[PDB]
Amino acid sequence: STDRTGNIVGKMIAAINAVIKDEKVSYSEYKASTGWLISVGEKNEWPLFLDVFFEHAIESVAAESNRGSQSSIQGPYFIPGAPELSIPYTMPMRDDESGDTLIFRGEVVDQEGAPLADVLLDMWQADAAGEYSFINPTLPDYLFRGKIRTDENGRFTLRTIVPAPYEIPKNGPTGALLAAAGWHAWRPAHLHWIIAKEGYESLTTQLYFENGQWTGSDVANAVKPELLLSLDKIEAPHFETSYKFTLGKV
Amino acid sequence: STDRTGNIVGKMIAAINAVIKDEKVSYSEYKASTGWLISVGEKNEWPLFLDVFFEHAIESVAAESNRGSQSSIQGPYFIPGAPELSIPYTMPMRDDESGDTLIFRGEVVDQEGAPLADVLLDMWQADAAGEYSFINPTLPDYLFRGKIRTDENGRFTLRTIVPAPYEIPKNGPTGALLAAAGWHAWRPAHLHWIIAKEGYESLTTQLYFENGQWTGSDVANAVKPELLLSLDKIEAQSGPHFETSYKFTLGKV
Ligand SMILES: O=C(NO)c1ccccc1
Ligand SMILES: O=C(NO)c1ccccc1
Ligand SMILES: [Fe+3]
Ligand SMILES: [Fe+3]
Ligand SMILES: [Mg+2]
Ligand SMILES: [Mg+2]
Ligand SMILES: [Mg+2]
Repeated sequence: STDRTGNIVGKMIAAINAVIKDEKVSYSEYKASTGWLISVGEKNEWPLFLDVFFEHAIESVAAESNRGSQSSIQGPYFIPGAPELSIPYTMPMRDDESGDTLIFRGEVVDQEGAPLADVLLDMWQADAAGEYSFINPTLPDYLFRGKIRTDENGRFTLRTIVPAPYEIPKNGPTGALLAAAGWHAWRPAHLHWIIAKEGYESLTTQLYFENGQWTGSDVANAVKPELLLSLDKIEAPHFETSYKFTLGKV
Repeated sequence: STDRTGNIVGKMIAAINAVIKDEKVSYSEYKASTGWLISVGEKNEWPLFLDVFFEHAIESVAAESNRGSQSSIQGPYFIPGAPELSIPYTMPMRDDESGDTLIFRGEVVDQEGAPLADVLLDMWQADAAGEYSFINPTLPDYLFRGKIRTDENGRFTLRTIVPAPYEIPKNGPTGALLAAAGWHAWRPAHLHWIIAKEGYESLTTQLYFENGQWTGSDVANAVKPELLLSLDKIEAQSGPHFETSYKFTLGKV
């Protein structure tokens, strides 16, 4: 512990000091950086900042041990206690909710490819303007957050709308850093999932949309090729898609 | 420039991510680190943390452009407004202040080695228990903080006490990290100085004591060999005391 903490923290501090020496970071830049770091804490952006820049690396080590299908970062906007939904499964939406309807057909199987029943899935997403409930408190509580279960056939059908890409807020320290550094502040459109069943290893993941704006260029670096969804446009239009998740036994 | 700040911050982030990958840093470690970072801000320890681990590197690049004598980090405990001391210059001390008496003979010269008169020097130090005024609010305000001036000969004599070495306090996040990484939290004993005169570049520096513990393992990595003082023990009326001499140089603007 003492040995390991020293090793990891020492290497990180050393690497930062090597860049300071290499780039000849100035006192003026140090003072600005001090003010900025203070502002991250004052604006409660530690989880946002860290999950943008570092969670993907943490998650990549964890993923080496994956026993089911492909995983991704959680990100900072999970909220516990999202509503248990009812058939026909519909994400919490307003009567006049903007956006293109999406019907998502899900399957959850084990390592043999056998369906898993009574799997719990938490899903959350941004609305068509790229806003999350609770995070934006002008949205109705629990908008676009819910829990559903699989069938005896390991299946569910879920109606929602296609989320918009998400921008790290420009009026915060993290957004200020991204602007200052000349880096785009966008995540591609995505659906978050936490998938659990007693006796199985849980799966935290994200799904994106093939050729979506920002999918090759995620600020959070959290996309993986296995996690791209293809959409069929259906006339009546709305979009339809499907995905199979895999859980590994404990 | 966006180019420059992106280059610097990009390199830092990549470097931290390489360490995460090589050391297999876990989600549990990431969450503990998140809570730790939050605590740094909640306890107002950003200047302390950064000044412990990073200011030496910043100061070392700054120092390559020095026009005068050797410089060092400022650290986070300077407080403006210290009293102008009166002759014979004596640092603000309590009537029963403990510790060994130190007589410090200073000189300030220009880059030709000629004396500089009316140089203003701000000096601060810890007491014989390793505590700073304001920082530890139970000490009298401006204890061991004072301003003096060089005379016509560029000289001054200052009476004080030998400061103790300092531990970064474990009761805060910076000290908690040092403790958790198995690293000593000590700075060797030192006198801090900000030295200024119109038409000259200011000098920030620290002076340490040759014989002192921690000069080879400063938690802050701010010791430089030009800044080590030698002490002479003087036995004379009544009690032994210590004397030391230093010559500072300022370079013109
Ligand atoms: O939506 C996200 N999922 O990762 C996200 C949002 C902000 C910062 C990091 C991640
Ligand atoms: O030198 C110091 N005296 O204030 C100092 C430097 C870095 C961190 C803590 C203290
Ligand atoms: Fe998200
Ligand atoms: Fe000090
Ligand atoms: Mg796992
Ligand atoms: Mg200079
Ligand atoms: Mg030089």
